[PDB]
Amino acid sequence: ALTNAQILAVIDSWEETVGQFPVITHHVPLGGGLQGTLHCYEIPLAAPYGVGFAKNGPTRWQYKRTINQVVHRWGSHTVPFLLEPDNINGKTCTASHLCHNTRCHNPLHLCWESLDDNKGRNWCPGPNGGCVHAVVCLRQGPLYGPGATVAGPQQRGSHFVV
Amino acid sequence: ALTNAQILAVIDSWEETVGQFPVITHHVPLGGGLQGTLHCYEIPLAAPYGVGFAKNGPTRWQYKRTINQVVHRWGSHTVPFLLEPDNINGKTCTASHLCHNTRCHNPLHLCWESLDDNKGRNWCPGPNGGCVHAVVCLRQGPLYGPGATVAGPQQRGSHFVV
DNA sequence: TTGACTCTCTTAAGAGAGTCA
DNA sequence: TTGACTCTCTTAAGAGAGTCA
Ligand SMILES: [Mg+2]
Ligand SMILES: [Mg+2]
Ligand SMILES: [Zn+2]
Ligand SMILES: [Zn+2]
Ligand SMILES: [Zn+2]
Ligand SMILES: [Zn+2]
Repeated sequence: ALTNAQILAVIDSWEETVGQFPVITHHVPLGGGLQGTLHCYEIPLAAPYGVGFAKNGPTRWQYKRTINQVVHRWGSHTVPFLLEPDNINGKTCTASHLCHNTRCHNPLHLCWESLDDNKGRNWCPGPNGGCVHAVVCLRQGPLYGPGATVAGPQQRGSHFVV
Repeated sequence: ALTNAQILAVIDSWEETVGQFPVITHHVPLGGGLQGTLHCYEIPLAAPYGVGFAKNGPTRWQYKRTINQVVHRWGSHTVPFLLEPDNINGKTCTASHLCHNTRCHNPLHLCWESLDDNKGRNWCPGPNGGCVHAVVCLRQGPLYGPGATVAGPQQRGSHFVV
């Protein structure tokens, strides 16, 4: 098995490579009518992506390193968390984009949490709008707001009570 | 079926049948430390479910009627909305449980909205905790809260900024 | 050892359609 | 005509693994 030192070396090589990705400045809602700035380190749209990186899906990538003749591969956003527990409350941990920018690989924009916690950030009011996430959101979720509901609750007769 | 009269007759038959489902009282968090009460009309756990109803999945049902000598079938929660647009901004409209109780078929607990709007209600703070849904939530979402994040954003080196 | 592709899978909110009796 | 089953699919947040040179 890879040793702690070998895992640290994987994380360090990943950081070195991602740190050279184009850094894109994005202005983002924080909640409470305030605007902030996030700096995303974006993997390229097409090959080559960077040493060790390859695309396995439209917005999915993997990082690969060969150590002592054995090929090891990880989801491209999971690398910062290789020294962390991989499950919690019986749920698999997932890499969760605090910046909501799938191509971004900035580890300061990622956290490691259940898929439900991950998804829920899409609707968070944001760090200046009432976020209650213990690991705080960096921005208001892109789907926060009144929504676009086409039809609300309704009955034609009198068979029901709320 | 095709005619407005036929569609109204389908909605009316559905309401009459669902109106005879057992009414189960559920006390629910509203947000803001307040509690409310919902009356869910719950489809049975096993056959028979009611005239026109059959289970297509562990928590999935369909309603069917024979009109013009042909079988017409719908997802069991979609029937209240047969006269509504079936899409919004190019996204499919879905039946969305305001009570977060799949077996419930009370139309006073359903709305018709995109899957994203639907999902997002799982994390809403609720009608007394800051819900901003234009079609208001009936309760705080079951997944609202601080989450259980295992690891937050972090870097080993000095290549990244927020 | 490395790059650039290929494929299918998970989850939990939701769907459509076919086989028998 | 009605009932009770069977199967696979959609979405958008996420995954693992194979092939070839
Ligand atoms: Mg996410
Ligand atoms: Mg729902
Ligand atoms: Zn980012
Ligand atoms: Zn948050
Ligand atoms: Zn209900
Ligand atoms: Zn709400």
